[PDB]
Amino acid sequence: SMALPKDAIPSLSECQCGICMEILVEPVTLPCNHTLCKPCFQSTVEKASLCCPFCRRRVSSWTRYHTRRNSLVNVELWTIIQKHYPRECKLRASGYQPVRLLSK
Ligand SMILES: [Zn+2]
Ligand SMILES: [Zn+2]
Repeated sequence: SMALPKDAIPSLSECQCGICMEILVEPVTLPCNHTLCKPCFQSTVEKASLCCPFCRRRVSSWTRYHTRRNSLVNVELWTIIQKHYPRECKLRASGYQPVRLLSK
């Protein structure tokens, strides 16, 4: 939801990808300000219909723009996640729903 105050410890639940529920890894923040982990971005966005999976904002030009500049990852957010949940980030780097409405 809102800005994390300076030096505040973020809750785990803010640091989880809202698509896959894993800790956010290499978070990608779309220009509508929704964020998802890079693996989810590749699956649910880059390789699907290039819309934000949260608000359906079109993100095809945004994706070309940043893929070309290798700047997909929100680096400041990624910094903060690894600072506060480093073990979670390591574990990930090691590898009932009535409403199924998000494609692959
Ligand atoms: Zn994810
Ligand atoms: Zn969005």
